[PDB]
Amino acid sequence: RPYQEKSLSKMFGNGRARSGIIVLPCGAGKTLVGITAACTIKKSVIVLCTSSVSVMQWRQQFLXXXXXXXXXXXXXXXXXXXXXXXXXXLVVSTYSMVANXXXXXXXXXXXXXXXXXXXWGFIILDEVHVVPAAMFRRVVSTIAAHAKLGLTATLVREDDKIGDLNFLIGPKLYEANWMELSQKGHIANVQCAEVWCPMTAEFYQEYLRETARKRMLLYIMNPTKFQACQFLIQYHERRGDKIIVFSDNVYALQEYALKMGKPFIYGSTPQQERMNILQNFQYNDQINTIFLSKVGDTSIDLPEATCLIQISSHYGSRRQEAQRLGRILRAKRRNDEGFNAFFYSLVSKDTQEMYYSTKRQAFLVDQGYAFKVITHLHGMENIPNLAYASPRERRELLQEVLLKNEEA
DNA sequence: TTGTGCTATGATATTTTTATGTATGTACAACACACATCGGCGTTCCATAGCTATTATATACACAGCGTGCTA
Repeated sequence: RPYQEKSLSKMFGNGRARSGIIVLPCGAGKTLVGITAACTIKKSVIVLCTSSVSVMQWRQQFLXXXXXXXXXXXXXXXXXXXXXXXXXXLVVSTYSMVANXXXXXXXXXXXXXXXXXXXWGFIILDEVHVVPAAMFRRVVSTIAAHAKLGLTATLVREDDKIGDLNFLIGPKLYEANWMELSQKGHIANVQCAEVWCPMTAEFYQEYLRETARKRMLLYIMNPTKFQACQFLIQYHERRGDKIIVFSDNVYALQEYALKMGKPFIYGSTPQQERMNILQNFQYNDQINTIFLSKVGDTSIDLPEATCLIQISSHYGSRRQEAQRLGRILRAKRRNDEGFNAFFYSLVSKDTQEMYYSTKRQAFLVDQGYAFKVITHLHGMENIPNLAYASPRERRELLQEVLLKNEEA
């Protein structure tokens, strides 16, 4: 990819003594850039990752290059260990395993052999936006190499600590514009859209009488959000496109999941059921609407479903939802003549959550994506299958929300 | 004088996910007495070769049955 050689030209310029951060999309090949840099340096390279799936991907890249089984390419994890050799090495480690404090499973010595014997020379950190934390400062404080590299896709955080990475690892060298990359490769056009649904009177006065995170249980459970949600679901099913529903709250995800009758993936869920739901979403055309929480978004991103719906949200964590949204957008690439990606933000008027979703839309403006407002698409008035459209169901839902407030 | 409001820290309240020690399900073999071993056939069809009854005649000998005399 041209931008990858545009990033490698900086390494080809000076050669020795260099450190910086390279911003590349998730769908791009930053791991290939790490492989090329590993071929240019030829030394013990350590790749800092947070999940085993990324370790398996880096191992697959090592297989795409050459060798992995002979005593040279090592693997560090809490399950097994593998030997290494000087002058050339490729190993992937976990942040929580290298960090620690005093808990030990007779494996911290195996890491202190890679760090004690001084077999290093190249540092690779996956997702640098997570570095602003004490454990990563300890990791950097326990390592020292000749060349450092930071592979990440985003860096927008409101912790005011992203600027420290300019001296902890190095200043950002190349930031690729996702619009020009969309022109190089169709990574699904980004259509940002907020749905403005009216707010009922009872949920408005009860919403004002509530506060903190409890008023979210009155912002999400609005009947017009169920009507507009069903209208968007039936609309996308009529267009023949799969639907992914995001929710920062597990309770709302279970409510919409059970009321819509679709599979759901949330916390404390068996992994076999998660894999079954994933296979049903990949193969079965009857399941075109999945309800995914943060566990289903951080662990895996699927290239299907051009329809992304956002209902639940948390205060301040708008940039993280923009990063996950960006992961689902960049995950969809196949060079199509159309390829229209639709992001809907179900927001209710006069609520305290839309005013942060606007900050998320500001993050979506900083990336160059297109944003437009949507009050209501004509067609919901012709859907007799809408729930909570009658005053009876609205009063019953009001009583259910009041009971939910009495439980919390 | 006493009550009320913002900066900042202090503490208090949520959320996701790594491995870990204990629990649960499932193998394995296996220990040492409990026990074991040892000894100083019936039934039917076809080709085969022997084997059945008879006599003309002499000789002599034994065996079973019948016709006639005597007396009680």
